[PDB]
Amino acid sequence: ITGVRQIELWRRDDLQHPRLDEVAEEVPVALVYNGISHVVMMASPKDLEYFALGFSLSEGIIESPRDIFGMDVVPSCNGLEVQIELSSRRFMGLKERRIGKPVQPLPFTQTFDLNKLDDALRHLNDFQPVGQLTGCTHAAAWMLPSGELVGGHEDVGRHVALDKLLGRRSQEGESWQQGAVLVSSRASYEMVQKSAMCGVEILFAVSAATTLAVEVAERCNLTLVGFCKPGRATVYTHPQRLSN
Amino acid sequence: ITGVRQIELWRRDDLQHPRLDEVAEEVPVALVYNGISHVVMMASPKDLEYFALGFSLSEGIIESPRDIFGMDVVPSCNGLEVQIELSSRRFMGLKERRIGKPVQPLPFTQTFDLNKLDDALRHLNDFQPVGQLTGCTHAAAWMLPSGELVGGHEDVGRHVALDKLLGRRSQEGESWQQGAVLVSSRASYEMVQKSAMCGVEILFAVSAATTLAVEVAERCNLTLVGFCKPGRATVYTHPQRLSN
Ligand SMILES: Nc1nc2c(ncn2[C@@H]2O[C@H](COP(=O)(O)OP(=O)(O)O)[C@@H](O)[C@H]2O)c(=O)[nH]1
Ligand SMILES: Nc1nc2c(ncn2[C@@H]2O[C@H](COP(=O)(O)OP(=O)(O)O)[C@@H](O)[C@H]2O)c(=O)[nH]1
Repeated sequence: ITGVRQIELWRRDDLQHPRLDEVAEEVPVALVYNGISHVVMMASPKDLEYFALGFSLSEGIIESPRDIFGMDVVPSCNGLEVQIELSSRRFMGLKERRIGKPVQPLPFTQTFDLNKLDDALRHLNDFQPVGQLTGCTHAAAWMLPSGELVGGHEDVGRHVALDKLLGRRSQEGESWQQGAVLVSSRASYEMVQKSAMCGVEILFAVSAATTLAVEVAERCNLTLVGFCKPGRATVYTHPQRLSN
Repeated sequence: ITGVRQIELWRRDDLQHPRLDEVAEEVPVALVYNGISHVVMMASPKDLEYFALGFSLSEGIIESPRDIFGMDVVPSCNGLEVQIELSSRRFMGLKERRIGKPVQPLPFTQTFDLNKLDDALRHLNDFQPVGQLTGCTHAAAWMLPSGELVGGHEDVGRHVALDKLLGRRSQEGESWQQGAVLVSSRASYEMVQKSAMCGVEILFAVSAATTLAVEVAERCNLTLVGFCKPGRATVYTHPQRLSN
């Protein structure tokens, strides 16, 4: 199963007999826009096309996925590269800025009944096969106003995991939209910045948030909920969008 | 209390009456070597001198803390900068490489009785005042062969937290050394790379590790233990150094 490796190790009790357990892969991945290596991110070695797409929108390197005319995932020395053919307009924009594109306040369009949230919380797992085996993954899911988790993606690192989902949803155009993002991690200012960039109005994080995170969500008109556990949830910003 | 902010929010049950809770600060900090901004890292707004030092050794920007002739922490727009005066030799080395210094296999010098570990596990908390209040911190502690936690530092992000401890220990010269590092997080390849750089032979991580992490620890002769919880611990590499 992709992302997982069977490794030899020792339990604290038996330093003389090695055992096997599954460990999660963490390959370095490089996003290469028109030959220029923009970033190397450690990632689970799957859903890289989605990651590449997601990351492009997230960081505001593109406005549309139509801004990309090619994507090939290639092996390298360290690990993997996603070779991305990019609009001259957007490439120059990236060269120039040398992310930081502007965020821009969100509209109020989305609603969410917090009663539908618990069920979604119990199903985040369904998108972490390696997390399940391994304990080393985070996931990011898209949840419709219904509460239904339409799809989701895991990763060794929470941001890459979010980027992948953002990429996913970027490709499910229309039928998705609406809804919210569910994330297994803590919510960091960059996570909310990315979400907002991609038109996400509500973000549910399973753990804590930072001062800066909530401050950013205020100026973005993004609705930030943290400590989302079955029976709990704490909203830091723009509660206007949620019901009981 | 530094690092903490009292913020207004809403519990899932009461979207009409705001309450207060403590949230953790996440200021952007820039490490500025001789006027050149090398990195911006999000961090808890304390122990920045230690962070700056730690990070320098970690990344191999310096060999000794004697390589630094000045450190001033200054406020800015985003947040904070640590202005670092650096050896011409080491500065040029950093300019040139434009981390990646060589790691170099560790010697076998350290031992640890896993029986002394549980107690240390119960005391990691003692180094997260904001973690305690907030749930948003990670910590990195130095544990002597004794099992005694001599000191420790928390942060919003695990790496910065480790860097801070590495900085700390870099300043406790001699009396520390020996021992091991205890970390509240998952162990990532960069965490082990940093530790090794600073002469740490044993690393205890409270959570999972990645394929790459353990692979790196093999070539570094670093002893990597993960899933360290009271009564548990799982060693991925060089068990030679530990007893039962
Ligand atoms: N393969 C494997 N998985 C583990 C082991 N120990 C724990 N896990 C899984 O990984 C997760 C550990 O995450 P942890 O650091 O304990 O955070 P926590 O789950 O919130 O306590 C757990 O949810 C377990 O399902 C282990 O020894 N091997
Ligand atoms: N200030 C504050 N702290 C919390 C709240 N909920 C949980 N915490 C603390 O933050 C931690 C939450 O981390 P969590 O994401 O649940 O990981 P876990 O502790 O392994 O389950 C807990 O250890 C709590 O001590 C809250 O609503 N407010």
